[PDB]
Amino acid sequence: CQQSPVLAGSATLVALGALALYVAKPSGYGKHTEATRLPARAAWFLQELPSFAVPAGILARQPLSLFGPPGTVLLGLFCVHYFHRTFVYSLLNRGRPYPAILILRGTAFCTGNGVLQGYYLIYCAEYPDGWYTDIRFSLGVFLFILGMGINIHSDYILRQLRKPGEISYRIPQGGLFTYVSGANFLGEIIEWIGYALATWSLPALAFAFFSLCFLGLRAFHHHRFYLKMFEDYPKSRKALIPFIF
Ligand SMILES: CCCCCCCC/C=C\CCCCCCCC(=O)OC[C@H](O)CO
Repeated sequence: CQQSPVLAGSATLVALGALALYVAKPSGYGKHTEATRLPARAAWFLQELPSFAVPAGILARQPLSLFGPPGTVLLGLFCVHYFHRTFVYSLLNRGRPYPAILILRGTAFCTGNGVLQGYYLIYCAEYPDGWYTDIRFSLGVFLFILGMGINIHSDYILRQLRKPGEISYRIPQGGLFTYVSGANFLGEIIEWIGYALATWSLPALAFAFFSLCFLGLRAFHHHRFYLKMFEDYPKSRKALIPFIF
């Protein structure tokens, strides 16, 4: 198990997070983005696919027994998330046309990240014997399914705000959106923090930190957008963290 490529992957993954904050301006593929584009369903399909296929391939070489290592089962949860993100979320996506340029970078991210998380958990990660009863797992797994529930529940609420083909932004109403503008982001952030907690691993903590930086900035700009574009937007709402930010 080479420890040098691992520390480097977590470094870039963190440096990326820092870089996204330095630019301050959003990644520009949704709201603040206004023949160089392609359908968003195909875009997010291609972008997020590596973060599924690579861990799926890594898993496919391991024995089939749930009565086995914790690092494998956790990698399965990573695979379960990006299965939804690719084949369910992305293929049902109702977003505007996506910039072709960003796909290769988005794909590059999900490739390296998929390699990092998958390689570490199998070849590097080492867990004690009573991990499934440990508070880090029992809470970490809890936070994971909690955040995923929130992330998917909110992405669906957002999806039902449009008919396919529509170019429009309506005020997101419904569960947990009543408190924060970026409810789906809140969920995903909760999801990876718990994931880092359940794996107790450096590269997972890094990806969680990136997601916090990226989606946390994305949430803020979304919050800005609503306050800028809707005179009757609920002013009790916050950007990301309820009653705080
Ligand atoms: C020996 C342990 C010393 C450090 C104790 C820290 C306790 C957790 C405190 C804050 C993190 C909470 C939010 C993030 C969830 C935890 C994931 C994590 O940090 O795991 C990395 C692990 O420590 C790599 O050895």
